[PDB]
Amino acid sequence: MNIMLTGATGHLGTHITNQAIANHIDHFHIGVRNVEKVPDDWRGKVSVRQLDYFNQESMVEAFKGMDTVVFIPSIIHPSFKRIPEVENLVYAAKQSGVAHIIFIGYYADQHNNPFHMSPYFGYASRLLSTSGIDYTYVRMAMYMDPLKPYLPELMNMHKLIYPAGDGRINYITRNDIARGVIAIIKNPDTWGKRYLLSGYSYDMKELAAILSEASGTEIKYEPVSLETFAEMYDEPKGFGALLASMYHAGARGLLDQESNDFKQLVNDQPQTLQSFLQE
Amino acid sequence: MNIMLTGATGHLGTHITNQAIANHIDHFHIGVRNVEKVPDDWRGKVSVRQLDYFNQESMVEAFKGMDTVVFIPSIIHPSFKRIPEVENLVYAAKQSGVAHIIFIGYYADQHNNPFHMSPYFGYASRLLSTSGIDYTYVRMAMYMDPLKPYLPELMNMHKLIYPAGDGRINYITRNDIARGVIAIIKNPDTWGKRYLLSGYSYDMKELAAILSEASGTEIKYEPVSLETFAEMYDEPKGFGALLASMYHAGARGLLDQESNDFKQLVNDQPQTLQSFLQENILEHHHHHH
Ligand SMILES: [Mg+2]
Ligand SMILES: [Mg+2]
Repeated sequence: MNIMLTGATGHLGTHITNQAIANHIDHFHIGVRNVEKVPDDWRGKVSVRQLDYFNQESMVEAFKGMDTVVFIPSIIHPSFKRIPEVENLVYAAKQSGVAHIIFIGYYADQHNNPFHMSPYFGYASRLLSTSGIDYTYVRMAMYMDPLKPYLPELMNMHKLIYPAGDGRINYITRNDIARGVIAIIKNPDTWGKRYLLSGYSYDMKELAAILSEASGTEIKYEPVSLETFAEMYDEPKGFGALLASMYHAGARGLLDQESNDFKQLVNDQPQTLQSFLQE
Repeated sequence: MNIMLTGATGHLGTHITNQAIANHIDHFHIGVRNVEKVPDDWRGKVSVRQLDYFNQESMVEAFKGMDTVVFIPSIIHPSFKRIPEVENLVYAAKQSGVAHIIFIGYYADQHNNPFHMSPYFGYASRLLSTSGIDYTYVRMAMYMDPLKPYLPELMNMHKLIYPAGDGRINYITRNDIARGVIAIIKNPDTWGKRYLLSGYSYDMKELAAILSEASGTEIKYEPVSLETFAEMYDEPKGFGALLASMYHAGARGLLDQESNDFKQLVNDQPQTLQSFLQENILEHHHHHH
């Protein structure tokens, strides 16, 4: 069974690829926009194919002979600019006879979720449904990973300023999301179902406490306005409002989502934020 | 408070506009692609502006001075081709200062709904949410109206062929959808909420029985394959599979959706299919002199 992982060199893709190599998964292929940008450590361990998300032809060719495609959305924004990649995914899958698609989606996708990328995720799930192709839709919670590099700034401000009100947000590490996806890949009896890979939920007060003990510095939750947040983090342009909208969704309580899918798939509990930061 | 209804000359739009005129709604404007298709009786009762959904500046211009926009989606397909519609709606609403948007969406919009236009409706709802503009999302069930002009063919085959399996599909007249929309427009206290305008759910067996006693001819439910249905109704190109996907969603039980919103909004019961067809004696293919 030929597996094709797109966006393999991105953050999540790197975790999935390294785990697939470590587990010696057979017939594993990766797609990258420019083949020269493949880690030397992967050379000879995985099959490489050129694949550009915004070049329909490249995806049609990259999918030839593939049985299962694991698709990782890009970071392009806003939703209108990202939509073409999912259109290309479905077009290429149909053209090249792909039998199964594992789509990695984000959990901020409700009909009333204000996160700027929610339209893309709502559209993707539905487009897959209309395609007639078997698909496993894996929704993931918010990445824990970004918190580590953010510590320096947090310790400096001595304040957690996410405009998330009193909402509870569920977090999970990329490593764990990857463990779930690999488990799905290895067991076809899990295909065709909808999953939510969640870790643990924390309100911002509890988050600040976890960050405080981890950094040994005192960090208190003192949220700034949505406008102030967007304005001080608007880089690149338009990113500010988008990031703010994500926490705004949390304030509305739309990010307090949990399931035991991780445990049922990996037969283990997700790594806690304390363990992650301590690591 | 200036109200603007887009796509006013369409089937549903005509119902809404005539009802708005009957209810004496003032400050009522309409946005149409072809002003020459506007009924003469509408002259002096509503203000007419020309609009092209797929031309951003056309939408921006049409929305200048408007406070509430009631948007009726086009029939363009597939989803990727219709999307620009909602993008322009939001862009123009912001640019021209529209304070509220009443969006008329279709109920075949769940995350797992196979209907070809589900991506568009899922995208539209979410885009409105991300816009920051106040809005009222009105979802409608399946139109009963198309059944009348279709009877002739059904009578000929003596069979209802919708590939909907044993699923139940909720139906409602355009007249009733319009009454619900008008009720919302007239009372701003109903704004900002999500509504479902439903009528009655019928499995295909009951639908056939209704059409049979209404037509006077025997019509049994003998559904054809999804491929066959798309083939005998593929006009324009692509529409065939789209129509089939709609009934396929019904086969999965995704179209049996009901709510009490119509009754709570209009303070009345929706019109049944039997009543709708009984509106006028059906034209028989034979003479009765
Ligand atoms: Mg590159
Ligand atoms: Mg299959």
